[PDB]
Amino acid sequence: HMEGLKQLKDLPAETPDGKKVMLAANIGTPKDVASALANGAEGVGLFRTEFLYMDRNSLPSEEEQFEAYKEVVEKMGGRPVTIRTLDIGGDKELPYLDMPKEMNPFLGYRAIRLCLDRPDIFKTQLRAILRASAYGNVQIMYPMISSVEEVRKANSILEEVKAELDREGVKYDKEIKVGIMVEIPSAAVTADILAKEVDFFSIGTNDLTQYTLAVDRMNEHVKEYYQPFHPAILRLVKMVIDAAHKEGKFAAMCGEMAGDPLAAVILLGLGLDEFSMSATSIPEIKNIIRNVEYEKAKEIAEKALNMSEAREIEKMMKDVIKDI
Amino acid sequence: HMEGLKQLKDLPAETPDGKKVMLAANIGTPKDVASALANGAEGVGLFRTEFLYMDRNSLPSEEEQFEAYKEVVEKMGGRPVTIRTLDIGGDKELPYLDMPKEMNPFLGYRAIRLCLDRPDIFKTQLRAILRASAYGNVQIMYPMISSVEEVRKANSILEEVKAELDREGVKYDKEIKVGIMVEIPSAAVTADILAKEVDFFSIGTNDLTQYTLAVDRMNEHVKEYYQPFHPAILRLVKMVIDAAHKEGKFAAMCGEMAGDPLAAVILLGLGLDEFSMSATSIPEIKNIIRNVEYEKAKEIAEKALNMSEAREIEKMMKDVIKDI
Ligand SMILES: [Mg+2]
Ligand SMILES: [Mg+2]
Repeated sequence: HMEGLKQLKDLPAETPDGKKVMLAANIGTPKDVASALANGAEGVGLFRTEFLYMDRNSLPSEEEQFEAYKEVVEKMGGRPVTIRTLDIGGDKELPYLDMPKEMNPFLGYRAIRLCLDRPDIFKTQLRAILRASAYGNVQIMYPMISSVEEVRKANSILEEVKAELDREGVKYDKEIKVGIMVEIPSAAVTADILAKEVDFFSIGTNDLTQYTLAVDRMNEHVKEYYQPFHPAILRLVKMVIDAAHKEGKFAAMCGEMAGDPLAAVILLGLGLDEFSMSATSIPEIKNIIRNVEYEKAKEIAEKALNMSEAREIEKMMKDVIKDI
Repeated sequence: HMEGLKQLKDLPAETPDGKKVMLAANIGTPKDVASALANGAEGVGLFRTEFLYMDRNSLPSEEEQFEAYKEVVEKMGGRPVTIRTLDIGGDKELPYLDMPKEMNPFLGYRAIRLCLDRPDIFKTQLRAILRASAYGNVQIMYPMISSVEEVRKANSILEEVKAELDREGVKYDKEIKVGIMVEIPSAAVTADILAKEVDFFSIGTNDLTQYTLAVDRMNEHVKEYYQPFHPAILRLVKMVIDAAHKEGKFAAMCGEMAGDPLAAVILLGLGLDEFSMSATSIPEIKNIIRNVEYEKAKEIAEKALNMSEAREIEKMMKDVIKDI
């Protein structure tokens, strides 16, 4: 039941036996929206906001951020747009920040840790996001979360800015959903604790794999140690999905794995709610979903979770994709 | 029932209700043995071997390594000596190696990854350890293990050198036990898979905490994010201990947590078999073990595993230690 792109665009990612999932786009600039919609994106599962901070000599103003966020939210016309707060560290050059030199920047002062130490930066971004939420379906997502304590600290600043907007008579979505990236292993291991205090999870498998295997995903000398289908990763993914569902929340994935045809059936079978990916990956994943029964996918996921080697998992999924 | 050092030395680390655990020493040079024995060490749970590789212009010969290993094994007189294979990376200067410059050395080309890419170095060390095993109770431990595949690769080289020694008519302990450091999160998450193919685990909580929380344990700017009592760490520790026990293997811990009085009762209650620590920490931990019932410790561990914040866990353990 494979379909062509033109036919697929308006079709749902639904199994022949009625299991529906959401396919969304990852974007890094408002310019990416056109392609996302052209590929049938049902939302933006990850709006990377670093573009507003790069290649400039001062912080992006609240207004500039707001205009950027609003544009995307408007164009998505009601579809949910999940905006990830600043996720940057000392490995990038930002003339206006003054970041410490670090031996291991990926394990250092970055992302939510930077924002909590620089609430001036954080409040500005949160204000712009909140203001944009008046014009569509907006969700907030915190990156590099290691603990529920950090979520509470971040939410405290969020509530602070909400109160500011209230006093200023500025509109925002009072029901705005707030979730976290799951990419630090501790967040996956304690997803049950976090699930009680976040509206949703989005699994960042790029860095989850990096941290869980202790392998820099950019380091050529150990590239063979970077293994997304390592059983540990599948187990952590399952843990996050189950944890969200136990509390009646949703689990998304915006790591590259979500756009991987080899992973599609496993993710479907594990009960992943939302796949977020490069726009042009959407039709391919949709075709797979539409051509595999949910019950079959669950059997396949179960089989994958019982294997011991990434290699045999990949071999199995190669065959599955072959059969359709 | 607190005892003085002189009385404690020969006493076992045994709860009033009969639960015995092993207290062992971490050492970094043969010179450390005297202090280990003086403090009642029942073995060496971690022999860090980097001393043989540091501050020199060529690799340590098989003979030099052998003499060092033999000395320690002899002096320990029958007590088990767990020797950790080379655990070093590019962050250290070794004139004779030529290591790549890396953005994140802690996630890079180091330890077992170096040894697998440089089997000449690995074989020499394994030969020296094997040869030393003819003279006492020796165990081998691989560091920075992320997957069972790596254990199999390492063991292949071990069996290769064993076969060499056989041909040369050189003695070694045919029953030598071979285990792994659990410090990469994936190793803890898949401890059930690893447990079938290792003789024992030793939990390296120093780096397990670093990788699990994605926090460089040497980076001052994020030091507050390094939290050994984060529930994720306790859960991973429990997972490793239970996994070993399900396969009838032993679980040790050589991370600093094992020498932490605050952790003692939790570790005891979780069923940790072996605590390895700086020698002078042994009597303090022994006193605690001897003054808390196993059944009580299990209740306390269970209580700790049900908490959500490292802070409340630490507060609870402060009180426990206060009461004795
Ligand atoms: Mg990431
Ligand atoms: Mg270590």
